[PDB]
Amino acid sequence: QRKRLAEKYRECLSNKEKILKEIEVKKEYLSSLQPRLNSIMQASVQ
Amino acid sequence: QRKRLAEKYRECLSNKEKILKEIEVKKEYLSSLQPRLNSIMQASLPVQ
Repeated sequence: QRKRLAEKYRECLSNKEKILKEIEVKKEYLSSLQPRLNSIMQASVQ
Repeated sequence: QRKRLAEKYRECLSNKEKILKEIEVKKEYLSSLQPRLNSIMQASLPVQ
């Protein structure tokens, strides 16, 4: 049981690192999207 | 009275010419803004 809990805790650490990687990259993507939106607004009679 | 009627007819013709110039300006503005919106969308699609 201590083996199972240690391995599952290492798997949860890897999943938390993946969630953080998703989030970091996701945040960067969101920032890029915001810049694109700003560019579109600048491009934008009406 | 005939001179005043001729002046009123000239003012009405000037108002009709101004309305025709405004309609032509609106048509030219739409025709220019069509390709301008096309270029703006083509510029926005590269940024997207």
